[PDB]
Amino acid sequence: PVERIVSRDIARGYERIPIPCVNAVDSEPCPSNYKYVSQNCVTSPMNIDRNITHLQYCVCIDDCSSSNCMCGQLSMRCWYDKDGRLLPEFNMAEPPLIFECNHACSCWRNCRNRVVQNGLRARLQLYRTRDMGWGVRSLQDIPPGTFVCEYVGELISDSEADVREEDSYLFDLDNKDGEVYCIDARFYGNVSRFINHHCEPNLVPVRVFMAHQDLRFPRIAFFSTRLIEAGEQLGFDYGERFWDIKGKLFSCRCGSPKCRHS
Amino acid sequence: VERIVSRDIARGYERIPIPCVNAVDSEPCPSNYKYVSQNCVTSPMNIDRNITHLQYCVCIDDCSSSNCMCGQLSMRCWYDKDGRLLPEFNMAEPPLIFECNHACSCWRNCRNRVVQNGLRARLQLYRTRDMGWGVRSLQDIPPGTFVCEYVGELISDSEADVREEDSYLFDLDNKGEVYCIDARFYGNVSRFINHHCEPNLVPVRVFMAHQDLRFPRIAFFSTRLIEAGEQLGFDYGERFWDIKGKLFSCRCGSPKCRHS
Ligand SMILES: *CCC(=O)Nc1nc(NC2CCN(C(C)C)CC2)c2cc(OC)c(OCCCN3CCCC3)cc2n1
Ligand SMILES: C=CC(=O)Nc1nc(NC2CCN(C(C)C)CC2)c2cc(OC)c(OCCCN3CCCC3)cc2n1
Ligand SMILES: [Zn+2]
Ligand SMILES: [Zn+2]
Ligand SMILES: [Zn+2]
Ligand SMILES: [Zn+2]
Ligand SMILES: [Zn+2]
Ligand SMILES: [Zn+2]
Ligand SMILES: [Zn+2]
Ligand SMILES: [Zn+2]
Repeated sequence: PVERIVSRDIARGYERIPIPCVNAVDSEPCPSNYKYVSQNCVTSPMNIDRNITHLQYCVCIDDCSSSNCMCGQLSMRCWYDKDGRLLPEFNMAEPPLIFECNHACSCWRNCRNRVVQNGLRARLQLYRTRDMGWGVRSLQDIPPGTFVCEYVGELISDSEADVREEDSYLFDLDNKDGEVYCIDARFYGNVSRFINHHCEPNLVPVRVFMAHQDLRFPRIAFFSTRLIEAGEQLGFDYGERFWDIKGKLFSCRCGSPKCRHS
Repeated sequence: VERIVSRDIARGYERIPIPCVNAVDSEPCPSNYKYVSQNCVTSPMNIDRNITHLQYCVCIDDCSSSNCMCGQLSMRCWYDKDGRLLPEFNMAEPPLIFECNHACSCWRNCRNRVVQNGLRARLQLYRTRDMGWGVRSLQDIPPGTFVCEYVGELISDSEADVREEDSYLFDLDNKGEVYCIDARFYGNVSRFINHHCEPNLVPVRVFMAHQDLRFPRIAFFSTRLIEAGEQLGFDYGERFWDIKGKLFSCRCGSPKCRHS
């Protein structure tokens, strides 16, 4: 049916590569019931601790590949290799918190411990499936352990989340505490909001701290669990809380043997 | 000979390196401050970052139309196709510049964005015989270019009264509750720009990602062609000289020096 380019860039140039939208299935236009934003935003205020003196920082004189780098130690160790990919020892079943370097450290902007703060770099594409509606695919091969994209959106309270109509776009940051917050990508979001569910996922979310270290508000970075080849769709485990509510209304269709919710 | 005491005082945090050189005495590159490329805070500030409180344009072109809402808030958009200020721009009393932001419909490359794209000109911190440290340009800079931003620590006027050094403060006023940029403890290369009574730089107040009028950002635009090798400088104003004029006199070397 030929692939028509319905959008040249859904980000309007706000990323370092364009994210085009294409449709070779049906009649839907490029989605527009939302505002694309490349970084997290807020409506009602959040008291994010942006005190520069409250930041923990390293004092390294190298490229922050030493074991002495404080930011690596906060991360148990620096999990990035020279190419920006996670080392094989990284346990993607129970990922650790990643503390990248910040503006209070002594290192240079090109130190090893900086990956997510460099933005989205893979060439991705929003496309229409016959299956689950919209999905996101990669246009060239992605090696294992590469940072792909961040789950960005509007930061709200768990209270403000309970009183909003649709929950299909929430992502939860720490319920294992007292006060909890989430990211609602319904009204504002990025390309991550179109990433579909998968029972054998090629992406895992990791909690990362960069410019601040308010542990109430981590940022969600998706890394590749294996090699993603050109044309492969992306996806991640939406978690059992998605399905303990929305398995009532429909089935999953990741369409692969080891499915757990079809 | 000219000693290079640092290849980049920003440690790669800017688009170009800002090296530091000394060809006078033997003092090393300054280190009693923390270099930061964007404003920072110590005590918290209630900067209104509600995305829905932003005013935005809905243009379908590159925001060179006269209909751009962000140009109207600025009286008009003062940027030409090259990102320079138009000749009509009044550098005696500059107006508030509202660039486009993440709430507008335009693309990231629209005409109405200059300061939000960062530093571009080749600058260099250098040791003078006379003024201590200064900033010079390594390239010709056409009139109306954005050169650098005055960045530092955002403080209240109350907090500024109780501080020891006041020679690094910048006033951001709406007069009421006023706020200031103190570049003493945190700041960028702007903290080293010397005063000049015939300045080749003027500060303009710009709003980009937030439009809280208590915190405008301060952008330095060239008032004329700045030739390769020339030293940067802006008018500190009378509030600085009514104070520090009692202790020393200006040594800018201008035949029209008003604080000699
Ligand atoms: C922020 C605290 C929190 O856990 N919020 C939350 N709630 C829901 N469910 C409903 C409950 C009541 N609803 C109405 C009655 C108002 C509103 C919300 C919720 C549901 C999910 O799945 C449907 C969900 O998901 C988890 C992550 C799934 N992927 C992550 C990225 C996109 C979706 C999260 C939910 N969070
Ligand atoms: C900005 C805080 C504020 O809110 N008001 C305030 N206060 C000052 N000094 C106080 C200090 C304390 N002192 C007693 C209480 C001892 C009382 C006065 C200021 C001093 C200034 O330089 C002398 C000044 O220069 C602005 C010109 C531009 N800059 C940029 C680069 C250098 C010059 C502005 C000042 N602004
Ligand atoms: Zn380090
Ligand atoms: Zn560090
Ligand atoms: Zn580092
Ligand atoms: Zn499935
Ligand atoms: Zn416009
Ligand atoms: Zn605009
Ligand atoms: Zn615009
Ligand atoms: Zn003078």
